Amino acid sequence: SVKIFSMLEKFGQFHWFYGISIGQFLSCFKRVFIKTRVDEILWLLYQEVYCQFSTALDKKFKMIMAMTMFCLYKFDIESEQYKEAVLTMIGVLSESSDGVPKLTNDDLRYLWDYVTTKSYIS
Repeated sequence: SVKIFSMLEKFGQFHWFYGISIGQFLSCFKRVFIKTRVDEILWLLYQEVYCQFSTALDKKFKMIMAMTMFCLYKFDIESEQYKEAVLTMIGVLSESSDGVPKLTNDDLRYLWDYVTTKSYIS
């Protein structure tokens, strides 16, 4: 929760409209319960906070938020090879680091097929 709030504070730092308040975040966390268990609360938290604070951002920041929240979840939950592969693929999207990823699950194969065929938007 504090990592997400720091992310949203950075979004509010970039533009005056994208600001975030602590009351809104706690209202969203209340709505999480209004609408392996701790991981289920964590997943519901991510889904609700994305569906709540995605509408306050434009297209580019929608993509930024979705990508970095998926990165946060998959990095904290899953293994190190997954993390390294995702950073290398985000880098080759960013054209700052160039290099093929190491094959392990299945979704990374689909992302690799999307990016090798130059389907950036996909």
